[PDB]
Amino acid sequence: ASAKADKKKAKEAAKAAKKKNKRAIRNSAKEADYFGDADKATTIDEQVGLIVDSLNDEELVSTADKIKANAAGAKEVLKESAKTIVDSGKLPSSLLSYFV
RNA sequence: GCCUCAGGAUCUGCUUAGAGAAGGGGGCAACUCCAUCUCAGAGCGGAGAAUUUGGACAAACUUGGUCAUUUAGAGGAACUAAAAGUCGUAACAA
Repeated sequence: ASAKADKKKAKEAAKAAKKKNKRAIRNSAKEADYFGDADKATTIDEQVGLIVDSLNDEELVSTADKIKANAAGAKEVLKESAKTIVDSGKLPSSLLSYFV
């Protein structure tokens, strides 16, 4: 019916908020640059992949607000969130040894 | 009972196959991919009990027939038997 397509519209709208946080935090290693570590840029990208895939969407939008609060200084937000995720015990510090 | 003609309860796999949507991904108006619970619907199948066509092997039973060996029998004709039964004295002596 039309109702199922309207629900599909609602669900893709809801999914739109989820995707762009995780990909904007992908890009924020590039707009804030790799902090002198483009040699381990791939390591930075996989580690922040673990960061965004270990968290929830409310601290995704909180960290998004924090990284548009400082566009060239997102590394403090990344290391802070790394400290929170290793304090949570969900994720190991050896995997995120660069920011922790 | 065995071998074959069938038979198909039942069970399983593969390819899709269309749909609901879970859920994620990428261009971010589009669109595409990847998973999932479900089933229409299609073949490709494979194993497959009960039952069943025909064949041969054929126990056992019935029917006679036949062989072999025992066995009943009124009655009959025996033969033998046994210290003195009766009739005659055929034979040994020409």
